[PDB]
Amino acid sequence: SLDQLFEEDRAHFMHPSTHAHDHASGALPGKIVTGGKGIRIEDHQGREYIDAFAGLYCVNIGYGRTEVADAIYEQAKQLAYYHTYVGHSTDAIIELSSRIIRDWAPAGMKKVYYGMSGSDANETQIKIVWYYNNVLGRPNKKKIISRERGYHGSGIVTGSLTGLPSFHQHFDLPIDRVKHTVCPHWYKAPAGMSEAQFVAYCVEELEKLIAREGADTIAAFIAEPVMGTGGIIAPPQGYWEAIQAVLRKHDILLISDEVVCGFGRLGSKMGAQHYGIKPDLITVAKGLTSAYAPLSGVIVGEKVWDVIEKGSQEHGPMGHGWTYSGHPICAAAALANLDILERENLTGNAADVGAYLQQRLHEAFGAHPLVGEVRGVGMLAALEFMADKDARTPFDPALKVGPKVSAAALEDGVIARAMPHGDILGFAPPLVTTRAEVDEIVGIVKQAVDEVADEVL
Amino acid sequence: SLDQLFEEDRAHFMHPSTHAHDHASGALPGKIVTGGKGIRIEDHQGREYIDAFAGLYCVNIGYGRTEVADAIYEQAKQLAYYHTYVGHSTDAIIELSSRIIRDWAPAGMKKVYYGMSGSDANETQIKIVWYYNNVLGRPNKKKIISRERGYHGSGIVTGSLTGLPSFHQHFDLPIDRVKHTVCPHWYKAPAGMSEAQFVAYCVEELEKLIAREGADTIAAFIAEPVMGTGGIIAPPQGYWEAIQAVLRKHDILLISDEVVCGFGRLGSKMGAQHYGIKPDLITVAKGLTSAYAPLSGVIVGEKVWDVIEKGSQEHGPMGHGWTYSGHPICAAAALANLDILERENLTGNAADVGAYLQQRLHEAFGAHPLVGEVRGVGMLAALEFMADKDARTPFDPALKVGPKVSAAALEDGVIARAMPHGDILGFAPPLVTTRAEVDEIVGIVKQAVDEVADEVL
Repeated sequence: SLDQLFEEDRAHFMHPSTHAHDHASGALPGKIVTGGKGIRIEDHQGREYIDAFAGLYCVNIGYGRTEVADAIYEQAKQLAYYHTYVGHSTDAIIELSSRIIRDWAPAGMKKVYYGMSGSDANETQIKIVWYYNNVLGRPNKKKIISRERGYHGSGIVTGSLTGLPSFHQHFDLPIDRVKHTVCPHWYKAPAGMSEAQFVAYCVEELEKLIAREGADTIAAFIAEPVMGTGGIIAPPQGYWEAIQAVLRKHDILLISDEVVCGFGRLGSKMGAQHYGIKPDLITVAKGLTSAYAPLSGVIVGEKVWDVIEKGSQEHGPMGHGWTYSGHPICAAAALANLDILERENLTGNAADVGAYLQQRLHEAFGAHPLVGEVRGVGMLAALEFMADKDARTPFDPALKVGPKVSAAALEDGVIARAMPHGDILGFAPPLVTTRAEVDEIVGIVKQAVDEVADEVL
Repeated sequence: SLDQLFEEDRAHFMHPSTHAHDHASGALPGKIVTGGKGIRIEDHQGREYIDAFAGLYCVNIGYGRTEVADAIYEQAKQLAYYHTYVGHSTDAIIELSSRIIRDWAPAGMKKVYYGMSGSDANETQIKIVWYYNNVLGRPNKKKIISRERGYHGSGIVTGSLTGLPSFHQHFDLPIDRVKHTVCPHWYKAPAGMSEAQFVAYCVEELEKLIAREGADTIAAFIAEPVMGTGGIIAPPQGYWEAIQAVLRKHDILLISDEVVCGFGRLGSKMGAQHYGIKPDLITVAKGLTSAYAPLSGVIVGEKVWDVIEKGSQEHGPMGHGWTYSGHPICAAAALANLDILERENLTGNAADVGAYLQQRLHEAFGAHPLVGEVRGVGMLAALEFMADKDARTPFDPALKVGPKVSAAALEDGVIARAMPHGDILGFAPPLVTTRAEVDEIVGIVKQAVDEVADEVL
């Protein structure tokens, strides 16, 4: 019975990112998702939705892939689990590691360590960074630089890396070793700065932070190539070249957080290849399995890996492991997911349909009175709604313009997320999305945007 | 080809808890696990082993459960994934939450929050603890008391909770808010103390810590009912009653870490019921799914849940979520795992065969010159090897007596783990293990123990 399921839900299920009281009282209504196929999901009332967010930037090959279900099933039958401690493996996790390195990761990458979430992967990253510096005899070189509006997970250390205040409030974050530099969002740059000047500004602010803290105290810089949960914010022209030069100069490791950008999302293998980023370490999750099973990766470069090997020679085995590191069913899901990405050339589809997505959104919304900025890269896009387009004056947050546009689209059967800490409607459709489906999506969103504009303008 | 798989393994797979250099060079040989049934696994050379450790205290229903494979498959086909953000669900995760609370958790438990690892679950715990005190206007009440030899995960915050130095080395742990009190190991008590005196000693040491730090600065006490990775250390008689009274007196929350003890391991539903522990919060993983899929739980009591609800009323939705929180295939695995535990009464089997395990080990090893102590509870057991049994003098660690006994048993087809930071052979067999299999296990270990005794005595 549905009523009983919702009652049990309210009574006993603690959801992620859900108003605890309102959910439990029934004021925030529950929804049960019962199925999905391609880019469409179905709920408990039999309503069907076009999921223009692919879950949470993650159902990249689309819904209802029996090919992935079968691969999971065959592994679960043969050997659902053994540990990978003390050199133990399955054939699946070995094959996945070689495939990730050979076919998806940028040059200079060597090893992969496995977890289950982007959050646990970035936890592993910080442990590796501190280990690296300790074994090199640099005990002070431990601080991590992140960026405002960055998203790097929902833990204590990883939530500190995150630069969005909802992940800090009442959790005593950020910890002292995590510092944040500027959100490289050209649209909101100081008034009348060219793109080039804004990049110079970003560089100078990073230099200033490094001078305040001491380069000798800073171990790493973590960043998403394009910021996801922070609002689909692409880097300015020249940003990655300029930032990389600063980091090289001060001997600061670069972590590319590819949890959203990885595995074809931008129309390249990862954001790193897309922007010519040469990181020392890389975090992956989401599109690694298209969410068919939970799996995360830390991709270790040659430079860091050699220090890890030397660390082991001097100090014995590194004290790091998760019970389910390398989980066989999750590895199997990943392998089938990569087969599909490769066989259907979804990276190429993401480039083609992604450019179509950008073009259509600019046509529909580039002159719309509600829309301050249309932005995106490959198969990520967003509309940011603003009260004064020219002066870049936001709406009063209490007005909930982003959530309102999202809720209106949802009434008409499109899921596009109201992004946090702003009035931003985000798009992250499956990489199998067609040009026709883009038009259908944009059409429904157009009506949603007009409707809210009628209310608030 | 196997040779090529091992080459790829060495080149590209970073294992948990594995000597990085020695593994990569081939000095630490790899092993591929290809299958398994009941309590037995098979490797790449076709050797078969009795796994007396159930992976890592987790393959509780045994290997090769096609029933669990089928349930995983049916969910993966219907809907492998959607998020559970903003009140979204599957029927599977709702059913699991009601079943955990109604049929497994002790009295007073209300809600379950889902992750993928015991480590991410204890990360969630600490966030909950800090949130709880912040919303109550107690900003200074944040320190966490753990115990020496405790095992609570492998992150930065969770590795700090862990009381074993390998998880701290070169990671700058423990963090400042984590403090550690005594390992309640009666065998190693101050010389000549009765069990009751040792409990009083534990209480006084906890009181002393609380006085040093200030009760008003201490938020929680985390503990495993029986310590797992720290060496299978059962609490002394009266310990849990005495400690709980201290914590209640000082208004310190109690987190029962049931990652190993949960779901029948001790012959009770959880360690909490086994020892009459009434915790405020509970961590579960491992036996929740019998490792068939990665899933963890944070079970929130009524007292903490009420404050979470009030927090949401005043401050909006809590900033906490993992992408894969409530993952449908993992929920489905858990449901099938619980069906099996219940239908085959494996809790009862664990009680019966577990008592048999303790009896047989005491008969075989209670007078053995190599063995300082035989200990265990239900389906956890251990032998600790000591140079002087009466004086409780350990072997020189360089002698590697624990690892040597483990390696000898492994040659004869039994997997029993050499536990960290000591000479301890641990046992955590699947809950389907029979009395006859116990005898077989003990017999092989007997030979291994004799062989090493011949070398070192």
